[PDB]
Amino acid sequence: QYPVIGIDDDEFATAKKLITKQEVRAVTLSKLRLQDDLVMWDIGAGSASVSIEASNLMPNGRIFALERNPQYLGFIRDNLKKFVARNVTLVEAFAPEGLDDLPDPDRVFIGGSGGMLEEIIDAVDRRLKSEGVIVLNAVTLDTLTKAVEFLEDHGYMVEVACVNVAKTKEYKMFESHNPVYIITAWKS
Amino acid sequence: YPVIGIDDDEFATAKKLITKQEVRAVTLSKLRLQDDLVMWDIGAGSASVSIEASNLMPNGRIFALERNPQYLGFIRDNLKKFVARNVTLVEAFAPEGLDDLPDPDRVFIGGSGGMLEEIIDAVDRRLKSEGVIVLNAVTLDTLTKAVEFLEDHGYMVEVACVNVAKTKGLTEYKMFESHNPVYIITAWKSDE
Amino acid sequence: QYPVIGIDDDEFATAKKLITKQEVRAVTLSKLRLQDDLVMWDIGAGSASVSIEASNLMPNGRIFALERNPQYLGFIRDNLKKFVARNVTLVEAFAPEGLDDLPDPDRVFIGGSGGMLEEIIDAVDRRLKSEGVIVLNAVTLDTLTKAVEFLEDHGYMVEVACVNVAKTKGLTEYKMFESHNPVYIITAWKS
Amino acid sequence: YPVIGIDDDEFATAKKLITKQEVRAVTLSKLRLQDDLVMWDIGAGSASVSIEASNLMPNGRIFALERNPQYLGFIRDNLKKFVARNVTLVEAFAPEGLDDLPDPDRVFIGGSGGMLEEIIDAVDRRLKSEGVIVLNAVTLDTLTKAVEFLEDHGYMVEVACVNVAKTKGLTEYKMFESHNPVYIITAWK
Ligand SMILES: [Cl-]
Ligand SMILES: [Cl-]
Ligand SMILES: [Cl-]
Ligand SMILES: [Cl-]
Repeated sequence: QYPVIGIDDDEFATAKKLITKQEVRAVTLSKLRLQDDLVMWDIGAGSASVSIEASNLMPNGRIFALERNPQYLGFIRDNLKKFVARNVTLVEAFAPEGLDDLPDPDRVFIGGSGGMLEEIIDAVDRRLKSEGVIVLNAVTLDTLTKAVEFLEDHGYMVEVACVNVAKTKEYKMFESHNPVYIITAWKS
Repeated sequence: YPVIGIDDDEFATAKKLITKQEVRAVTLSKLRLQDDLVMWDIGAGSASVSIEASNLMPNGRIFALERNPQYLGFIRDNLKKFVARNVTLVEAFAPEGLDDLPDPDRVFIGGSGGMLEEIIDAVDRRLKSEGVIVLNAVTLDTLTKAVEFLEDHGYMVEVACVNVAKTKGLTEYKMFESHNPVYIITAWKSDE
Repeated sequence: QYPVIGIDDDEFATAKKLITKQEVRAVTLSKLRLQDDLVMWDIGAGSASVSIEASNLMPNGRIFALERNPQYLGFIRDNLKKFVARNVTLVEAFAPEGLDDLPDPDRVFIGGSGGMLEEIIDAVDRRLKSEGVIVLNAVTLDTLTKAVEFLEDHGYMVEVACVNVAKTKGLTEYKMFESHNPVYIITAWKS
Repeated sequence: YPVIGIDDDEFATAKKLITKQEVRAVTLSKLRLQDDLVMWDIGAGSASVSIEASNLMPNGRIFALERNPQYLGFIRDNLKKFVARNVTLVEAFAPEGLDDLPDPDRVFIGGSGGMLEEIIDAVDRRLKSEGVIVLNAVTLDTLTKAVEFLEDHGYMVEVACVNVAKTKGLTEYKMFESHNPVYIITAWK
């Protein structure tokens, strides 16, 4: 038995710095404005933690987890079978390659672009359904800069939320995670 | 409306009362919700936590306790608007009014009304096996005493300080505006 | 009767949202790598709180505070008199106009651009002394973006520090932390 | 070396010990320093706060208390490196060793070493009129207790939680890396 959202980060097969951590994952899910029956793309899925929890939010939605890295693909395989996330389909693809075969998306999360950010945004803009939402998480200045630029260029309203989290595990010292910029884009 | 992430301005609320959207999502995460559970929301305010919790537990039962008459009207209006039928609004000044409720799997404490120790004691007696208590604190006194009382009762306690800054406007002047920090306190028994 | 740095925000003649607030002001001064005998420009001075505290840190240094808003020039004239900042010269100008007549700077603080950010950065770059340091404070994404771009274009090493401050007033424990908006302090220098 | 804002890597220090430069600047700011004052730095660590405070008060008098042998090593190395002649290193564990110091105008508590309550009480009996106490706290326990004990003694307390995240100098991959939060607690009568 796992919670609907808020699965502990340690339960995912992952690498250091790869996982969308629990708290930011929850905010990311929230920004995606999910409802049942939608199609969602998770570009650069990593460990697929965002996909897995989104699948719990949309039991009859369809989630397409895209990842090109062989090590990460192994993580995802192990996770999808641990968490019984049957409405998630793993797709081996270097986005924007592999998107043409996917059904039109209501929701797109961009966890990793692999140097292809502008190309992914353009490809997604052409495919995104009416009332669609794009969410990206960014930890670097260049990705933050360029994502805001490219989304605004396509006429998206854009919100940027910078989320800082510090936690005590005794002696309770607050340890900070690095900041995550959750960028949310839609048509008004 | 989405399952979670309903815009703050869609709720009938007062200034400084609502559990704002980002922090709400983290709070629900920390609550470790699954369907069919019983949840108490003590000091419900606008009941935004109760309402999104109810979306995550369609077959669960949520009990939202609120003492303030102005906030009761907000709740009534919100429950109807968002169709949160599995939330029962309970008019009470907790720990009063907890007795008629079923034992909780999950308790969120959003407001104590000067009754923090008494609420934690009452909740601790009732809390089911593998239960989780979450509290959102914005003052240092609440943060200090909540950690102190929960640790007295043998709970494992995590504190997560969540700082959110967001842009708005439309373009050009995309300035980050900070929310005030919120301390999300999660307590559970390491035993169970 | 006033400290070297950490002068209360209230003691400056100022407008709402104008002042570089105390904590951020302190970090800004720290990033400015101040030592005595230097020339500093403070572009878009506001109330000149940055110029004033820098003046305490460099008593034998020379500071030029540029501002053209007539109201703010009043604030600066008041504040320079109140705090006895004699080594600060008020310059009535909207940068990059009014920079030509100034001595070559070792340090430049850009507190306000008036939409002339690129032109200000270009002007400053041509003039900045060896081992010089530029500091800017950005609150918008657009300023953050363009500043980093324009400074990297001119070949500077650029550090961005995002500073978040949340404070209790006065009851302290019975009293919510109130957050200031984040400030991006951008520090630029040649390696 | 600058008057304030000396790069953290220039001090002899250990992991997690130094008052990092941004927070150090805010701390000096909160200390309300002016020349000719007497300051105590209790649990001085690497003495980075005392050193930069020395620059702010050349004719002031700073007493840096430390008795961890490794940290005393760092301090001696640092004072020699930065020319901070108005800093006296005092080998002691507060509140003992405070009786040998002159009455302070300013007190920074950087490390209490389990003696927080006793330190605040001893400081309170000695602090000069218009004096300022500053403490940097990173645990909830220290935050809680400092605030309680300072208000117990009739101080007006400000707590400023400072979060700093920063990139590096290189253009390639500018990721914001967070320092842990620091609660800078300022107290005055
Ligand atoms: Cl992940
Ligand atoms: Cl609410
Ligand atoms: Cl100013
Ligand atoms: Cl130090």
